Amino acid sequence: TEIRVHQGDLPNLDNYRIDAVAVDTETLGLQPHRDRLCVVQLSSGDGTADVIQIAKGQKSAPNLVRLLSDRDITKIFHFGRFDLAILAHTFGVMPDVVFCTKIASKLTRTYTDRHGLKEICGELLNVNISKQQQSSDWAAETLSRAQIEYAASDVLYLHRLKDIFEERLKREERESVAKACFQFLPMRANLDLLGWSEIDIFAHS
Amino acid sequence: TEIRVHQGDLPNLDNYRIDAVAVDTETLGLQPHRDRLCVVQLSSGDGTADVIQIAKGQKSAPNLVRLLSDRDITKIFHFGRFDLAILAHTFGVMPDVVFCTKIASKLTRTYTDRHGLKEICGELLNVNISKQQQSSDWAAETLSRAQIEYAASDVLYLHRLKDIFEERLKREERESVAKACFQFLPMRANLDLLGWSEIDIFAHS
Amino acid sequence: TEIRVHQGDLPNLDNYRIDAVAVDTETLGLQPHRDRLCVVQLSSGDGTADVIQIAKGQKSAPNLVRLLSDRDITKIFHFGRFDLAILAHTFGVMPDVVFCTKIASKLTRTYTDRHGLKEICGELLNVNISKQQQSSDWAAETLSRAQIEYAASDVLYLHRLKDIFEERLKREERESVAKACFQFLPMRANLDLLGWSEIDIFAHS
Amino acid sequence: TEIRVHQGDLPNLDNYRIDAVAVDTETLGLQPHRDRLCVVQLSSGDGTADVIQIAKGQKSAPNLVRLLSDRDITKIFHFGRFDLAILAHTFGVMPDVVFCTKIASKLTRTYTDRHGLKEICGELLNVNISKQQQSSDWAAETLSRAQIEYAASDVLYLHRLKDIFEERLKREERESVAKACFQFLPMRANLDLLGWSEIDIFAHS
Amino acid sequence: TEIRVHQGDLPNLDNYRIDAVAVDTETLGLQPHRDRLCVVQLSSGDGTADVIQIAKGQKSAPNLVRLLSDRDITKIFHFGRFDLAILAHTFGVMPDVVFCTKIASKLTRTYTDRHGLKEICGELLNVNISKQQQSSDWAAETLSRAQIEYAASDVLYLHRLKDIFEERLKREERESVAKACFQFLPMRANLDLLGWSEIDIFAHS
Amino acid sequence: TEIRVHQGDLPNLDNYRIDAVAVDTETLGLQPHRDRLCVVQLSSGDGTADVIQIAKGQKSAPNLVRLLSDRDITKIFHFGRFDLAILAHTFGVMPDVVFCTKIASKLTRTYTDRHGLKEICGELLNVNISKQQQSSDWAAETLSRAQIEYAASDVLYLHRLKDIFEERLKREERESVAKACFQFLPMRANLDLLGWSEIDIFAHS
Amino acid sequence: TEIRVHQGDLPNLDNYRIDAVAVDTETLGLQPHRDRLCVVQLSSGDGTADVIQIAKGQKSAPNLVRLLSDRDITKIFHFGRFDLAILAHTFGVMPDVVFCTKIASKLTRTYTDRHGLKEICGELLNVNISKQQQSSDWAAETLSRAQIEYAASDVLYLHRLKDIFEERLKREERESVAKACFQFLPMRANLDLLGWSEIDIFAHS
Amino acid sequence: MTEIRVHQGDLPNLDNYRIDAVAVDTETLGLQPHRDRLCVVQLSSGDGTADVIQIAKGQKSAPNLVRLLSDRDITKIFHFGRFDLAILAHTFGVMPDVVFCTKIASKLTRTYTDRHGLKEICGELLNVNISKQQQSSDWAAETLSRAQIEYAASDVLYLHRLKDIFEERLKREERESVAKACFQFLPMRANLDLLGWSEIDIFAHS
Ligand SMILES: Nc1nc2c(ncn2[C@@H]2O[C@H](COP(=O)(O)O)[C@@H](O)[C@H]2O)c(=O)[nH]1
Ligand SMILES: Nc1nc2c(ncn2[C@@H]2O[C@H](COP(=O)(O)O)[C@@H](O)[C@H]2O)c(=O)[nH]1
Ligand SMILES: Nc1nc2c(ncn2[C@@H]2O[C@H](COP(=O)(O)O)[C@@H](O)[C@H]2O)c(=O)[nH]1
Ligand SMILES: Nc1nc2c(ncn2[C@@H]2O[C@H](COP(=O)(O)O)[C@@H](O)[C@H]2O)c(=O)[nH]1
Ligand SMILES: Nc1nc2c(ncn2[C@@H]2O[C@H](COP(=O)(O)O)[C@@H](O)[C@H]2O)c(=O)[nH]1
Ligand SMILES: Nc1nc2c(ncn2[C@@H]2O[C@H](COP(=O)(O)O)[C@@H](O)[C@H]2O)c(=O)[nH]1
Ligand SMILES: Nc1nc2c(ncn2[C@@H]2O[C@H](COP(=O)(O)O)[C@@H](O)[C@H]2O)c(=O)[nH]1
Ligand SMILES: Nc1nc2c(ncn2[C@@H]2O[C@H](COP(=O)(O)O)[C@@H](O)[C@H]2O)c(=O)[nH]1
Ligand SMILES: Nc1nc2c(ncn2[C@@H]2O[C@H](COP(=O)(O)O)[C@@H](O)[C@H]2O)c(=O)[nH]1
Ligand SMILES: Nc1nc2c(ncn2[C@@H]2O[C@H](COP(=O)(O)O)[C@@H](O)[C@H]2O)c(=O)[nH]1
Ligand SMILES: Nc1nc2c(ncn2[C@@H]2O[C@H](COP(=O)(O)O)[C@@H](O)[C@H]2O)c(=O)[nH]1
Ligand SMILES: Nc1nc2c(ncn2[C@@H]2O[C@H](COP(=O)(O)O)[C@@H](O)[C@H]2O)c(=O)[nH]1
Ligand SMILES: Nc1nc2c(ncn2[C@@H]2O[C@H](COP(=O)(O)O)[C@@H](O)[C@H]2O)c(=O)[nH]1
Ligand SMILES: Nc1nc2c(ncn2[C@@H]2O[C@H](COP(=O)(O)O)[C@@H](O)[C@H]2O)c(=O)[nH]1
Ligand SMILES: Nc1nc2c(ncn2[C@@H]2O[C@H](COP(=O)(O)O)[C@@H](O)[C@H]2O)c(=O)[nH]1
Ligand SMILES: Nc1nc2c(ncn2[C@@H]2O[C@H](COP(=O)(O)O)[C@@H](O)[C@H]2O)c(=O)[nH]1
Ligand SMILES: [Mg+2]
Ligand SMILES: [Mg+2]
Ligand SMILES: [Mg+2]
Ligand SMILES: [Mg+2]
Ligand SMILES: [Mg+2]
Ligand SMILES: [Mg+2]
Ligand SMILES: [Mg+2]
Ligand SMILES: [Mg+2]
Ligand SMILES: [Mg+2]
Ligand SMILES: [Mg+2]
Ligand SMILES: [Mg+2]
Ligand SMILES: [Mg+2]
Ligand SMILES: [Mg+2]
Ligand SMILES: [Mg+2]
Ligand SMILES: [Mg+2]
Ligand SMILES: [Mg+2]
Repeated sequence: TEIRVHQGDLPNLDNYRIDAVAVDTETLGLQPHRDRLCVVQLSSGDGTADVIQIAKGQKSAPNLVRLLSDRDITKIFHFGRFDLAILAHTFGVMPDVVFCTKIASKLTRTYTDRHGLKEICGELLNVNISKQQQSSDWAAETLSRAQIEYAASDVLYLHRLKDIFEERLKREERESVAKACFQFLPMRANLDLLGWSEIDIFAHS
Repeated sequence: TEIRVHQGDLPNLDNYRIDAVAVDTETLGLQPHRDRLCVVQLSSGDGTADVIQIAKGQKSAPNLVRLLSDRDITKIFHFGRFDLAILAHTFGVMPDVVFCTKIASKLTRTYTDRHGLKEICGELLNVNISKQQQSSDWAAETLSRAQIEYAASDVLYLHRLKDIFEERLKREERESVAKACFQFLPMRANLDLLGWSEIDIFAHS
Repeated sequence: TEIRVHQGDLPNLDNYRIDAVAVDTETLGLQPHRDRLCVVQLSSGDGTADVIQIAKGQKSAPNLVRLLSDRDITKIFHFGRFDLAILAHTFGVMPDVVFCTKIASKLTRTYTDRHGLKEICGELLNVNISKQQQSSDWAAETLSRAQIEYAASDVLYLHRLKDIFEERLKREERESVAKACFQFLPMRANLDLLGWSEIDIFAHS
Repeated sequence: TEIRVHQGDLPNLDNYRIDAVAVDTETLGLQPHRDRLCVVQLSSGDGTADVIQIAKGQKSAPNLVRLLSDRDITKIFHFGRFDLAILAHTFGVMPDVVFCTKIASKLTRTYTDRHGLKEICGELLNVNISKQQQSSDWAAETLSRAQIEYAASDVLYLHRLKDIFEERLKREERESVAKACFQFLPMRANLDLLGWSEIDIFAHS
Repeated sequence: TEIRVHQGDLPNLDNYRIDAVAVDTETLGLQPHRDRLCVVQLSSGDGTADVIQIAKGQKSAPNLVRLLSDRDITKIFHFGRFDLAILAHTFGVMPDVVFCTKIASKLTRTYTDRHGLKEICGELLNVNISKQQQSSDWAAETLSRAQIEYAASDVLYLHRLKDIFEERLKREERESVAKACFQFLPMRANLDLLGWSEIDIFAHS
Repeated sequence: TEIRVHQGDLPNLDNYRIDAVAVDTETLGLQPHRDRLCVVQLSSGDGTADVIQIAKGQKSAPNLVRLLSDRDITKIFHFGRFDLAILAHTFGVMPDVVFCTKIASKLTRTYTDRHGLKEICGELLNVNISKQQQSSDWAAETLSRAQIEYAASDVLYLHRLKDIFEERLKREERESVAKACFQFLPMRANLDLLGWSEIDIFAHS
Repeated sequence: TEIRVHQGDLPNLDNYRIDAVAVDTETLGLQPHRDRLCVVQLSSGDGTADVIQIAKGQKSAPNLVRLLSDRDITKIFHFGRFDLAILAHTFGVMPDVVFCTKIASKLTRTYTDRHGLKEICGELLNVNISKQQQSSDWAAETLSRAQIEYAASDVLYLHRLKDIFEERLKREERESVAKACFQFLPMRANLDLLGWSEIDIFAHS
Repeated sequence: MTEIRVHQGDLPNLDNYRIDAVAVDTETLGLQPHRDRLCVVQLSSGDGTADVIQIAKGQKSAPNLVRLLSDRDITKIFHFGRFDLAILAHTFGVMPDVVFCTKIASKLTRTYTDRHGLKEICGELLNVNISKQQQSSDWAAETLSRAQIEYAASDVLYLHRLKDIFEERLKREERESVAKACFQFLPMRANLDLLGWSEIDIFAHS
């Protein structure tokens, strides 16, 4: 599978004149106010990926952010709640047309309690995802080949996953439920940035 | 406190030609598929209330449901997640223009972890709510005077509470956050009815 | 006020030619293999009670046991799971026609999570039960007046509670459910005596 | 080895003129009000199995339901609490002559705390059960061969387990205990459907 | 009423030519290696008490220690596990003829789960113990009158408790059980001093 | 009680030519990145207090900040870990000569596990602190009298508590331990601001 | 490894004219009042073992009990708290001269938290113990070869462990501590049988 | 199978430790210094060799080792030094006050994980596999096994390399002064443990 590695930004959007784009990020951790965005990965669904190294203190990624703000393009994530938070924190733009495979799994894979990307890829696609590079130094000046291949593999399958989940959402008649969850997801990420990351805002207590 | 007690439905909407109505419910418990709607309470905010006794197996309430369907009329609840579920389950209409004082409290009363109606009324209004009649037989053929007064007092204050929360939401610049939460609330209630009542659909796990 | 205090057994069944008898016990604790039966209390529901001091090592009580054996007489308990175990363990007979007000509460008072005898008397009868003497030396040769009145008060109201609960079970169409629970309750008590007291036999784990 | 796959129902009862039938189900999850019945599996104990695909929306399965309601045929389950609830919810008939290998294990295999089907088959029968297909799309129009073999294996051994457990129940003199448990189990499943699925109805609290 | 306050040690043992002496201690906390012994209290059971202030760094108290070493006098404590440890740690002598009212309560008051001194005095003696001064500066040069009265109250009643507990231990035939617990209790206190204070040495894990 | 209420800053330092100043803050909550500083309170120990209302968005307070950075003036706090973080976060200066009565309590009141300000003032000074205004709108344009008196109450006694705690630290020879804890406290507060507020940095895990 | 299997009792004591005997039991579970003694295993330390099948209802085993009652012979167990309980419950004699390798491990292997027999055998002897047969039907009429070898292996090594543990206890100067623990252990087992099996009798609460 | 010098009681001299930083670890009979004695002290200069020092029961002095511990010009490197500092100070009466802890360093830099054990850190940063099998063993044995000795040495052979990497990360994320304050308080943290506060986060609200 072809992986294109970039510094800072995509050089252009030639490969992203499409209706939906798979998005993932790597960071120094789970706390966007502390842990910087280090890598953004994209795939058009054609078996190739773009891996974009983000510099310390980088405030701009023009072509990437054009995709993120384009209401005609659905941004596909796995657990987008996190990626939306770090992307909006880093570049100041909250994507608002999204699809999340973790939310979709929670709404359709009711026969299991494991909604991780690895389990979903294994079941739906007979694809083995390795999480070994997940805990590595994503801020390294030069990413290792293992790191680059891991980062790319997290976006290579989200299109195929979205297609299968859309089928299940239609079959079980939960399309409008999923859509409302995806519509609120960017606000759920904003709530995390604002200080409510540990609070289920809809809970009784 | 004037309290108009009705059987089944409001006689007409003469007292509710208004832009926002306070709504509450009494039931036989917290599980809408098991525990029937017993009472619906309404207030226009003029210090009076309508207490509507709902019969076992009752399927319609035309005037009430017209109110719940009116996009021009904001339905105010305290923890509307529950009331929206039981009203939609009982009469078949999910209100879609709502305001919840519990969500508003969680977004503004950041200096406490107590977001109950009693606490909010004591703090914001120096008004003492008693919960003694909360655990009583709300399916009784004839409600007691104590029950009627308790049921009415849960809607008598929601207009004033909402006015104060709107002030705080404006002060701390959280108006669009609250709006997104209220927009998703009916679907959060629907998710409860559909079987996800114990699941934070947005959580990692 | 009329509390008849007996040593060992009822003198006769003259006061219990009735359809249902309220039963309760006091012990040295919650473990029937260690904690002996100390007192058995009985009421016909007429506002009087019979309090029977059971001696250490007592193996028989023919009149009481005739009541417990009599299929035409329903034995009413609050949380009979306990009283059935210690009665069967002490006298060798397991009553098989029973009504439990705690199980009835759990099947009807779905609007609360408190199903203790004190809360139920307070809510259903506006009758105030004290538990101050519950923790006392029930094996003392001479029971105190406080002890005797406490023991009597635990049976004086079970008829009235059963009457209200049977209406509720009829209103919510759960009579057959309650009956099955009461039918298994003697076996749930045997399960406790046999060594499964800490196991919900129907749980997945 | 020999698995007969059917759409909708058994074609007739020619293979089930027997004293006891092994039964199992596959579903979209553990909540019958949300998660539909997808497969019912049957075995006469002769080392063959019938695997019946249940359509979305299917309200009748007349031959299967004849078996389920025939009081002269014991239905054998592993953790029948679940299967009874989904079968009664789907087709409206609660089987009432049952044997549950999980309850029987909890009454006899007191030397272990593991009462799952895989653990019981390994110990009692030296049969290796794989649970890999347990979390799969049981609503798929075409079940995979691995799904079909998994579903069949859950009923192929229940007669042999029952025979062994009956020997242990007799040896430890717990036959009447188990019988009472099996007699209540259909009402325990009914309690689950009615809204008490999280409540041990016999517990103190 | 009569409380004799001493610096360092009793002047003599003239008041303690008796079969049993009540003993208690006050400290700066629960960790004997950090928190010094501040006060030792004694009573003969005649309704008077001796309150002995222990100085920082004090290593001997010959009269007190002669009492504690005397095999012919039973030392009565409430929860002697603690007192034994700080006494042995401070003066180098571990008493080995003891009675503990907390252990005795746990072997006899099986009808409650509260085995604190206040609860036991309330139930068995109708005596009100206040623990208000328990958290106070016990190392103060001058103990307050409330501290002095509190420290004495902790030994004034132990003989009367021991007498009641010995009757219960006899009635329930647990005298040899209790004797074995008391015999091990000095070694349990030693175990705490040696570093096993958080470990139940007899537990499986 | 003379309470001087100010907008924005002290008008001058004429009352704070002293070696130690008592400091406290009120906020909209416990998260300094979300919850703004609303009130700063100061006392010289003379039984009077200054209560300074801090405006939304206020970036400087030159007289208050002069005291905070003055290395010759010890800043006394109760649980200064919090106040230090919100003061540094708001005005940009981390005080580094501090005394915390909560840390001092944990190092000296080893005979209790309650180290809150209310409990400490009760025990050490016989002063009753009310917490009723703690959960109130500290951002209000006009503070109520009850709010103002509460805010002043949290600084009026800190000098007296520090004097007592210093006596105890000397008595138990923990002065250098206390000093090292106070020296690290500003870095502990910084760690909180940087994103480690939920982490004990010195724990094994 | 020679393993002598017997029905009911040792035929004679010819192999046990020794100072110390290794003892273990197998049962139907961990609750002596419910789960019967099925097997008793003995070793003299010579690398051979005796495995004694205990029949259901068996009330005597004279030669075995002679060994258990003999104060000149130390009975070695691993976690004898359990074996002492079930032996005394079954044959009515509590062994009173014992050594427990789990208590010894807890007093000497302070560099670990794993005190199970497998861990101890592997570390101290480089001997691999398998627990695969631990959960099997020990009441089976004919024990499997695997069961017989498992049962023997639990006593084959206890002499060698005791010798090492005694060396550690001497080295760390804990011999009198261990001896007091061993002296109390039969009463600890008695406490279990009498109803205190879930209670640390020496705990504060 | 590296060069491991085994000594009884103390280093014979300081010839191998005229350096600015020394890697330090200990083995004991357990985690409670008042009960569980110091049994082994291990040292490395970072050159791929280690000294393993058996401490006798009751041993009160270790002059050469303690000279290193109190030398303010030498940084003592530990993994989770909170523990080693407590047992060393309890045994020989000197608390080292110039230290670097790789566990604190990991908690301040490897924010992308929740696993800060030495085995994980060595695997990730150095592709070095550490075995913990000998951790639970009789460290007070008169003669240590070969496996024990190699385990003890391996716990110090890599700390210099870890410290170098962590110092780069601390610089990169601008947390050097944060780390320095943590290391300066760590000896007092270990002292608090000895004094009776081992179970208490002294900076917590409750
Ligand atoms: N602290 C912590 N961070 C994680 C964990 N899992 C992932 N991360 C962080 O969050 C990012 C998520 O990336 P992904 O999981 O898509 O590889 C990682 O680059 C890593 O920095 C975890 O379990 N703990
Ligand atoms: N917010 C949050 N993220 C987690 C948690 N556990 C794992 N993660 C991270 O969230 C991402 C998605 O996890 P997955 O859904 O693939 O298990 C991964 O980077 C994973 O390491 C958690 O408990 N909370
Ligand atoms: N089971 C249960 N039901 C409650 C509880 N609190 C409130 N409810 C139910 O919720 C309904 C509405 O609550 P309310 O508006 O009275 O606060 C009540 O009529 C009552 O049936 C509770 O704590 N437990
Ligand atoms: N869903 C849910 N409702 C609760 C819970 N606890 C209390 N309630 C009910 O929810 C309603 C609102 O609670 P409040 O916010 O007034 O405390 C009341 O009827 C209260 O009894 C809970 O844990 N879950
Ligand atoms: N240990 C313990 N025993 C109790 C408790 N409550 C009741 N008991 C025991 O169980 C008996 C039940 O009697 P009742 O609750 O009807 O008064 C009492 O006589 C007493 O011996 C309890 O909370 N703890
Ligand atoms: N079996 C059992 N009984 C309890 C428990 N807690 C309290 N009890 C006792 O059970 C009896 C019934 O309590 P009630 O139903 O009146 O709350 C009382 O004696 C009470 O003290 C418990 O957790 N388990
Ligand atoms: N959510 C969830 N569903 C399960 C789990 N295990 C089994 N199921 C559901 O229960 C059905 C029956 O389980 P089975 O008989 O295959 O063990 C399965 O088809 C599946 O839908 C589980 O762990 N979680
Ligand atoms: N109700 C319930 N079902 C469970 C739970 N855990 C597993 N199950 C499912 O229930 C079924 C019982 O199978 P077992 O675990 O007894 O072999 C399986 O489908 C299993 O996955 C649980 O905690 N509760
Ligand atoms: N840390 C702490 N120490 C206590 C507590 N209760 C009692 N103590 C200490 O233990 C000593 C025992 O005294 P007594 O409880 O007999 O008055 C007291 O002097 C006090 O130092 C407690 O709850 N926490
Ligand atoms: N170990 C321990 N001792 C306590 C605790 N609380 C009080 N104590 C001590 O135990 C004795 C009596 O406690 P009581 O049984 O009255 O609660 C007193 O010496 C008291 O200081 C505790 O939580 N743990
Ligand atoms: N969320 C929350 N905030 C608190 C709590 N206690 C105090 N605060 C906040 O912390 C500030 C500290 O004020 P103080 O505790 O000194 O009165 C308060 O003004 C309030 O905003 C609490 O328990 N929960
Ligand atoms: N950081 C933190 N502060 C708390 C917590 N609980 C209460 N507080 C607040 O911290 C302040 C000091 O608490 P105090 O020591 O006076 O109890 C008060 O404002 C109190 O409400 C907590 O769990 N964590
Ligand atoms: N219920 C249960 N029983 C056990 C367990 N482990 C051992 N047993 C029982 O305890 C007896 C003695 O254990 P063993 O000496 O073989 O380790 C066994 O024969 C078995 O009946 C367990 O984990 N759970
Ligand atoms: N009483 C008790 N026994 C246990 C527990 N866990 C395991 N056992 C059983 O106790 C015996 C000794 O366990 P070991 O010390 O070898 O781990 C084994 O038969 C084991 O299965 C437990 O938590 N409590
Ligand atoms: N009790 C206990 N002690 C440990 C544990 N891990 C390490 N130790 C002790 O701590 C010492 C130092 O650990 P090391 O530096 O070998 O990792 C060991 O020699 C051992 O005594 C543990 O998990 N539990
Ligand atoms: N204080 C403490 N030490 C531990 C704990 N768990 C493991 N240790 C020991 O602390 C040392 C460091 O562990 P590591 O950081 O390498 O996981 C090892 O000797 C390890 O065995 C714990 O929970 N607390
Ligand atoms: Mg990701
Ligand atoms: Mg990724
Ligand atoms: Mg309501
Ligand atoms: Mg209401
Ligand atoms: Mg009762
Ligand atoms: Mg009673
Ligand atoms: Mg199944
Ligand atoms: Mg199945
Ligand atoms: Mg005391
Ligand atoms: Mg005292
Ligand atoms: Mg404050
Ligand atoms: Mg304050
Ligand atoms: Mg064993
Ligand atoms: Mg064994
Ligand atoms: Mg170490
Ligand atoms: Mg080591």
